[PDB]
Amino acid sequence: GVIAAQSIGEPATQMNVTLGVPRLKEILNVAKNIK
DNA sequence: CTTTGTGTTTGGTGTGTTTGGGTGGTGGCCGTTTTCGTTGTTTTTTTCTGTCTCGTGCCTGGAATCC
Repeated sequence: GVIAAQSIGEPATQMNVTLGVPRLKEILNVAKNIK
């Protein structure tokens, strides 16, 4: 679990469809409406 | 067939008169109503008792989203 969390979070440090950090934020903070 | 005009008859009421009686102004007898003295009273004025009110010692007083 820690390994998976790090393997997912580390690539986020290097990054009209919403993509990248705002889209990952929508996904993890499960939103009732999206951009 | 049957309505009104009255023919005739009878009851209600407008006047007049005599009579009488239910009842109207005075009188004088009596216990009623009224006024004075007595008793309770209550509430308004005066009084007896503690918050306000103004001077001290000290020592605290001051940029979106989701739930």
